[PDB]
Amino acid sequence: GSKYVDKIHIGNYEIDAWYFSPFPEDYGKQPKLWLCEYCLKYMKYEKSYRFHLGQCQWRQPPGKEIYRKSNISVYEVDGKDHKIYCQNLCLLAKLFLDHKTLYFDVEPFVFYILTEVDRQGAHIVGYFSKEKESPDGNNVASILTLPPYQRRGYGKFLIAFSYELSKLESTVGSPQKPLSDLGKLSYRSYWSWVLLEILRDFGTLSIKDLSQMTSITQNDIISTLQSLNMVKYWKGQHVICVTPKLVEEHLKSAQYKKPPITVDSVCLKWAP
Ligand SMILES: [Cl-]
Ligand SMILES: [Cl-]
Ligand code: NA
Ligand code: NA
Ligand SMILES: [Zn+2]
Repeated sequence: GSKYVDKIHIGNYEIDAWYFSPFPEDYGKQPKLWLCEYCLKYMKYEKSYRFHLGQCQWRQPPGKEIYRKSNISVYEVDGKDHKIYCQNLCLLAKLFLDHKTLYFDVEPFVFYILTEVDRQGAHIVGYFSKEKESPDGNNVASILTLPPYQRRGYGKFLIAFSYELSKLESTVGSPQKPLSDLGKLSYRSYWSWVLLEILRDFGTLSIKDLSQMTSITQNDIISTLQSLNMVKYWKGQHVICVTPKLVEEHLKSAQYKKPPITVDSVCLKWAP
């Protein structure tokens, strides 16, 4: 019986762990792990953390700042160019994801770090990772908002951002399964809101059209429309069955209302 990491201190926050994460044994044995909020170095003792805070020069994530809108910034970090950082980030994320798979061999991934910026620097709020090439068309590998930031719109921002990447690449995608319970709700909310706003405005459109407009897969569009009861089935084909008033009725609900923070595509500066 060797103790696991059960508590971290990061920035001004203390956060209890939700799941096993494979930090080295000597690190799990300690009462609390201490993480630099910028370089994500993990440390055993308050004294080595205090020393690091006074020495570390990083005040943002590494990689490229590919989105900036007011005090929200997203940083793109290649797992091959910044392997230790990405390894730390994965260890941190495994404390709050049950089924996240890889931690150490991060070269196949790009990581998108969501930050909230103030005078002291750019503070990590959440992330998603993404396979550089995905056979099964997963535009998200793992995705996480850190607990003290959850249920405030940051998770839907991440989801939206991942689809804006997909729209840029002219592809559709879907997050890797399994999702967390919070993950399923956040995706169902985002999918529903995106589709309802399109159907509210819009010439008529097919399932394949909505897929082309949103980068949401047809299967994810279909299952969203079924849960909203806005699709008919006619001899093996799903057909959109939109009553223009029930669309409005759905948009006044809390589960499918607009997310408070939205990705302004103009502020996204990206390319292959
Ligand atoms: Cl907590
Ligand atoms: Cl959210
Ligand atoms: Na933070
Ligand atoms: Na989007
Ligand atoms: Zn540091």
